[PDB]
Amino acid sequence: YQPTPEDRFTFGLWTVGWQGRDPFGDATRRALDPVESVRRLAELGAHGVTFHDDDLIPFGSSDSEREEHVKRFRQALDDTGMKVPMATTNLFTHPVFKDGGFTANDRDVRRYALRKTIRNIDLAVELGAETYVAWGGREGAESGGAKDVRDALDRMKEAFDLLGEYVTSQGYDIRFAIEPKPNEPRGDILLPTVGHALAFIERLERPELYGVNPEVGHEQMAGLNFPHGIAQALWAGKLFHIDLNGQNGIKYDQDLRFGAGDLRAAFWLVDLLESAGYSGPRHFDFKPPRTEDFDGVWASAAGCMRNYLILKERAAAFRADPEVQEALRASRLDELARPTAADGLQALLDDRSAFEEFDVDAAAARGMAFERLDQLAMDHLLGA
Amino acid sequence: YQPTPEDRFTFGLWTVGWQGRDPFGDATRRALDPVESVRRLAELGAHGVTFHDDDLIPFGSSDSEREEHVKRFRQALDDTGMKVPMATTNLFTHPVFKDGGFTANDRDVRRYALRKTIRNIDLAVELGAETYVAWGGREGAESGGAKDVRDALDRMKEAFDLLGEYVTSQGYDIRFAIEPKPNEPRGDILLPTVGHALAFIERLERPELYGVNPEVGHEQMAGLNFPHGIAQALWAGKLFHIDLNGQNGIKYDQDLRFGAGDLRAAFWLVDLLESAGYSGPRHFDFKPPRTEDFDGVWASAAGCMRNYLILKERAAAFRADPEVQEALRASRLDELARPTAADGLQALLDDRSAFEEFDVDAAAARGMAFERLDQLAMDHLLGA
Amino acid sequence: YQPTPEDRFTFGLWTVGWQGRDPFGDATRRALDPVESVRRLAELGAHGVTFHDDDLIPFGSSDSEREEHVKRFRQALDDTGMKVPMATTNLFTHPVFKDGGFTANDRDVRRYALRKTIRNIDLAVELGAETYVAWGGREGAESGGAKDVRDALDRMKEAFDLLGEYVTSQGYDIRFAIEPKPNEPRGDILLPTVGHALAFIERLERPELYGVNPEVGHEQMAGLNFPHGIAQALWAGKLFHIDLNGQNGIKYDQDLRFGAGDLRAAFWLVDLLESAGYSGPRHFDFKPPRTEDFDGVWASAAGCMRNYLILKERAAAFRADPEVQEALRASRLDELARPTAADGLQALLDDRSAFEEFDVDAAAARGMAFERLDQLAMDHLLGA
Amino acid sequence: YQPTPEDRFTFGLWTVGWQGRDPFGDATRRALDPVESVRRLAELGAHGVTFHDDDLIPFGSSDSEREEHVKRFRQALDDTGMKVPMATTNLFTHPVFKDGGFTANDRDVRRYALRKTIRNIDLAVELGAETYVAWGGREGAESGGAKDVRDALDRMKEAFDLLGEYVTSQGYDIRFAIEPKPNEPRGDILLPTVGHALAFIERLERPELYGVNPEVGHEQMAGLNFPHGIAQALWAGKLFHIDLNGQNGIKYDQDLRFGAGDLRAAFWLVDLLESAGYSGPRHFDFKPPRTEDFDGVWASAAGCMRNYLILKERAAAFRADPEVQEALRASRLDELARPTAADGLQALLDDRSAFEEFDVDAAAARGMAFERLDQLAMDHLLGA
Ligand SMILES: [Mg+2]
Ligand SMILES: [Mg+2]
Ligand SMILES: [Mg+2]
Ligand SMILES: [Mg+2]
Ligand SMILES: [Mg+2]
Ligand SMILES: [Mg+2]
Ligand SMILES: [Mg+2]
Ligand SMILES: [Mg+2]
Repeated sequence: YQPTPEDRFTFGLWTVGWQGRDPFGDATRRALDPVESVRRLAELGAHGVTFHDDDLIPFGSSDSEREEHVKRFRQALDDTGMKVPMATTNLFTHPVFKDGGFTANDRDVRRYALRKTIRNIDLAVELGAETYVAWGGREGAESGGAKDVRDALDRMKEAFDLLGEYVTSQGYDIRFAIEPKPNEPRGDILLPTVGHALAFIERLERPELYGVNPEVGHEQMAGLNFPHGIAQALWAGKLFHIDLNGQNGIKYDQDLRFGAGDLRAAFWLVDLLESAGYSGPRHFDFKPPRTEDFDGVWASAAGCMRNYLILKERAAAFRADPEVQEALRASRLDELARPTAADGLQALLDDRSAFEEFDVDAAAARGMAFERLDQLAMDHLLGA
Repeated sequence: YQPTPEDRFTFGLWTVGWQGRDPFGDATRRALDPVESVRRLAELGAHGVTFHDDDLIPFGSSDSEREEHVKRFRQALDDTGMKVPMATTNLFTHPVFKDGGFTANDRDVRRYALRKTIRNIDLAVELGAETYVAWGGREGAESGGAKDVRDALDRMKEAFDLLGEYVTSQGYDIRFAIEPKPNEPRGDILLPTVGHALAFIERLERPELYGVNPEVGHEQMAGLNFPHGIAQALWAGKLFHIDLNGQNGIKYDQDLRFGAGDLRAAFWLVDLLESAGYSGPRHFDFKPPRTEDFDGVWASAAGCMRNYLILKERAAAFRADPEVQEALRASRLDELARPTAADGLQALLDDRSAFEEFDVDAAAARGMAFERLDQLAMDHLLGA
Repeated sequence: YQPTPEDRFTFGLWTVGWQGRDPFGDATRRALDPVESVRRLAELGAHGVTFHDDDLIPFGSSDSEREEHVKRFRQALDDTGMKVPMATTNLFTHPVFKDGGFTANDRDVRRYALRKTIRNIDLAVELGAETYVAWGGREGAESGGAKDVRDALDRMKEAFDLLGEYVTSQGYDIRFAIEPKPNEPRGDILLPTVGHALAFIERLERPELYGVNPEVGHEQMAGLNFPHGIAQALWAGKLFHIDLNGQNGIKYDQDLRFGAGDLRAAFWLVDLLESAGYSGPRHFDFKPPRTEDFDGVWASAAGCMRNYLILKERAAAFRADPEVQEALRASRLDELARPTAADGLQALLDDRSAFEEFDVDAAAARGMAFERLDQLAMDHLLGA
Repeated sequence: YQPTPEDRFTFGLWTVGWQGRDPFGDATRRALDPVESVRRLAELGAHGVTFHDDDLIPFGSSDSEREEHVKRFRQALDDTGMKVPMATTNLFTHPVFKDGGFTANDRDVRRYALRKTIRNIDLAVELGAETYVAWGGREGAESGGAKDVRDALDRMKEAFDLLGEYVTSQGYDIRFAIEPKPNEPRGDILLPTVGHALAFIERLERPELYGVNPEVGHEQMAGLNFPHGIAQALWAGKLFHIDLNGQNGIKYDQDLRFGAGDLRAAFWLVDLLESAGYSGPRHFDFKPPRTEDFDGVWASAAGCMRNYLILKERAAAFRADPEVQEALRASRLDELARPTAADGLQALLDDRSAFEEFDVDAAAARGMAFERLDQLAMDHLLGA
């Protein structure tokens, strides 16, 4: 299970670089130089890295220091072969963003968030990023009267339309991916799930420029089925990008390494991505626990890729098993793929076997044989 | 706080008629005649009632018994003035629906579910229903291999498109409202939240025929903010109908009476509905607890309407308070309503006060004054 | 992975016998004769079965029919070699128990619940049961004013003390195990977790007669760590019995087969039970999904035992691995087992290396190496 | 609703002093001088304040600076009349505590945590604290193999027994209160709920020295009923202290001001505390949201006390209402207070009206009238 750069594993600089500061604790690790992270991840078999603007260029850098950080970073990419498929904006750390960026109540803050983003898109294009991710981590509210959500949605649509106007203006070959999260650090966050983001995209001026970037642990913080959410995103044609990690149920955002958390969900996830032919990056947005030193940081990042590779092998064996293939026919997964009424509405209305002559009790008596199928999936996951 | 039929309070027959059977217990109350429920609700000040097909016509009724139940029901509506604004299909009780209706793996079951629905739409139109609700309570899965969600979404789209073809075919003035629920009785249910339903509607052939019917307790079973969800539905123009009840957090579907459960959320809900000018029915989908006898049934249903009326008074006082109106300006809710960049993209890029000359520290230092605003909302809710 | 009756797998009659009635659906399967369940489970490799009183003797049976059901049941046990290690009372199905049994507000109901229980203890002893389980499924409330919890706890203590007086009176060699559940079918249930039950036992007159019977899915309905709960029960000496199943997070009680649900938690559970030397029954309290016919019922029950056996093999390999044994020393699990201050309070106060001369920064810099250890546990679970 | 110091409202220095640093954001407010907080809280009507050791004496202070901070603090208490009823130890911020304090795997860290605590008890006694709170925020694990929970419980018992030996040794009139929390910042925390803490106390050498300090939002992070938990703590005699705040369901620890969050639960809480005659401090452990400036800080702290006072008035009116008093008799709350079988076991066994002659159907037919009672509680909460 050794990663190849064909496996397209990518990491956020903020992931292996997380210093371990949490709500009740100070940093446990020194800061990482972006250059060293690129080198270490390259040796581990990663394909690329991603960044917030403020991960790369310390907030408040003059043009001189900005260009110096960029050229050092770019040198590290040349020396390792690492790519930068995705970039994003930090619109949540600085106190100015305490009521949001695109949907702050203060108009001048909203303008500034648009400008800060625009400046990083230019940089993202220069480094070759294909996807620009937007996570509105501060767009929301702790109390009900603080945010008119219809107005806030007007301002959110407005920001994304202006960004699409810009990329169109500049001839940029780059697409946007909205990343949902239901809560934290705001008490409730706007566009809380994959569904809410998908719905919203359909109201934008140029919907084809916009997809979603779902995260395992985020949909799981609302107790939702992450493979189900991904399947609805693929069915709609909007899965531009994906963030992999683990999460143990409904609680604070854990950002465990991938495959930790809900293991059977990771299995069904990999199975879906592999079978659907998803070809984008396998991006890990995770936090090595603050118990770890740097050796634990790199072990945890290695574990992300290893667990994807093991599950991929297990899902491929599960779908290849002839006994599984017969189990699927036994549960009528083949019939689910067939049109309900390709013959049409009128034929349906005149088909007496569809109602008048339908033997409802015989139909109800057929078992679905789902428990045998699931044990085979278990047997395959465990290698039994 | 006495209900007027202008208040448009409506009840499901299955609500006050719930016999008290639960996963671990037998019925505590005898069955109610639909006629008696119409009479009792009319005396309480209700505007109308709603029904599943099987609430009204016992499953498996000949045409003779069917027409007899309908004419008795219709007589009760004539005698009381009660209306029937909404109707829906039972596609979840009978064992034949154990793997779903529109998305059962078995094709013959899917055909039968379409036919059973079509027969009830005709009836719904005859009784004057304006909205037809679809709750796919059995569309889902307990295990991962049992349902290909992309295929299932193909079958769901197919069913809803055929239904829209039918109403179009017949010149029916009726619209569909999809009711989301994240789980129970399936381990996970397809279209689990308002967002997932909104997204899906945009893929249908005739999206303008389809809206959502959100339920308080359903979005709250995923820990989501129900007023936030409703606001996104209004912003999209899709709030055709709404189901009111209470729920205490993430657990089984409680169906408590309205205003029980999360009280502050009910307040912010009423405030939104009243201020947005929502004009549809205020529908209660609730279950009088099985501890109650029939006198408790009617007290609980009365409590539904009373609590809506109290909160409506409190929200109206909150928005009318000049001190609240000044608090809202202090938190810049007025600025949230103003366009971020009505001047346009190019003006934004050349506006040096939006980035180069923006005093980020001064902006960050302004408090939002949200806690004063929320205490005024509290003071108003409590009548202090 | 074939079960031996030394593996002590036991099943509730109500488990494989569940007819599939749920809050929104009718039965999908016919009723099972207790005799046939004993035969079928014996062929599958089960060691024994358990029962509620009403599983075995239909509610309201004359003494004549009661003794006839008992003798038929007893004949089935003689013919198969099956044992009955545990029995319990149904104090939740009948409408009379709608406000609870031991803590009903009505005094006459509380008396009747005590008598119904006492009658089943006599029967349990005759059939050789060693543990009598109490699940107060209806002890609780949907609203706050309905139950004074201090009074209710007085009545609960009173019931359990009287039951202990009885078994003492009769010279019965049998112990009680309290089964916690946080909710459903009551909105909140009294003694909601393992901790609440453990605390309560310490207030009973004869605490040594009383332990806990935790259930996987129950502690998981509050989002708690089930292995952590079991370890606190073992540490206190109170793990008399245990109920195994699966559950996918915080939602209605799923009763999935064991190993479904949170798989990594099942692994850590088995590891704890095997290493601690737990010698009681491995009892499955589960529900074959109502999608299944009887062949699926027996496949699901087989899956319960298979998954226990696979995990047991994997946990045994994990603890036997020398590389794991060195990883555990690297994370200082050996030091956690050593007394903090066997030298005593005064030595601690005068030990300058414990405060005055303690190098806090050197200590903080040691990584815990937990992520390497967890990946080895993963590698072992998956058989990589 | 103006607070009197007889109302015994107390605040943690870390509460109004929280700078607004969260997992994804930097501080929004400057640090507060403990002296200014004492002055500002005194003007607001607070009775006292509480502290961690590191709130008062910056970590790593020489004896000279330590005594200087203490004397400045003590001067502020003399000038305002403020008391210090409770103190506690910071065993979670410093990186050395990243695997816990009392249950760190490293033995030298455990010794150091005991010594750091002991030093603050001496200080707590000098300032007149009556309760010493222990919150084991870092005692736990993110992965299963990292902590043997039985060993960890041995080390936890050991630490608390040594602390009790110390206070006994020194003749100190002070008692310990254990504060449970189910998660965050560890993935799971040991002693996760009130029940788990109560159970554990019963294993300590001197249980009478130890009670619990429950927090609203903590029990609510496991979806549990906080008034139910408090009632079990009062029934056991262990409610030494209490922490008040608000929390919106199962998610990260919000620390909203009291009365925000689950409002009806705050009502039932106040009702319980007032009726049970709880005489300890009403302590607010809350965080003014980081959206606020200092004026919002003080408004939020004022809101804590106001909302307690409003609810207290409403609960007192609810219990004083003759119509409520008759409703309680109608739901048989009076019978719940009466012994089930004061007549004894043998009388119970020979009482034919308790089983043989019991009319089970008549009993089951009595409604509980809980919904009328709850609407009166609602009517009273809202002032209708
Ligand atoms: Mg995250
Ligand atoms: Mg992310
Ligand atoms: Mg419902
Ligand atoms: Mg509904
Ligand atoms: Mg269960
Ligand atoms: Mg059980
Ligand atoms: Mg807290
Ligand atoms: Mg606290």
